[PDB]
Amino acid sequence: GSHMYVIVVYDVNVERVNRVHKLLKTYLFWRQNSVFEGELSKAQLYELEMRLKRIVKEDDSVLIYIFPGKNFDLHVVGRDKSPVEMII
Amino acid sequence: SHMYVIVVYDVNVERVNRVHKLLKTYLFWRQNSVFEGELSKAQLYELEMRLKRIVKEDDSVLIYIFPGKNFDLHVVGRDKSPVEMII
Repeated sequence: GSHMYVIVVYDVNVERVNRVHKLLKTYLFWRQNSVFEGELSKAQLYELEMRLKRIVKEDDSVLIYIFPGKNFDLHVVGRDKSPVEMII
Repeated sequence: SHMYVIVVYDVNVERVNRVHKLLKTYLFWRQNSVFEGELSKAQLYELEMRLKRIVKEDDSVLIYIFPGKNFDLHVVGRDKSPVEMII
């Protein structure tokens, strides 16, 4: 299967925040506050988008950035909630 | 020497206007708290330094640095950026 990398930023109303967050945790890695990322197949990306589309209503927003692969660096300014691992 | 960046901020309302105004000088506001655009490394280092002197107290700015603009964006829900006529 052809594979992509995605970065998802959502902006949804507070009544819907738990349904969007639980749905995104099934497919993707929780980075921080409202940002999810990870590898997805194309059937899985279309399934996530369809299930997101049935949740979002009424000026809710989900940004899905679709990449051919994981060729990036991430730098965090401020609080990094992601735990630090020991690399020898 | 040149990169594409995607910036997502999570800042308290006391400092939010200062983070938004600074990111608007360097980058394009996509929508809600996401900025993106091209930057040189001198500009990315300067933006990050000025961001570091603003954030306090569990404020967070995610800066994703890419070698170029090789991606698509799909939006679910409200698209704030207007759609243009391409003929």
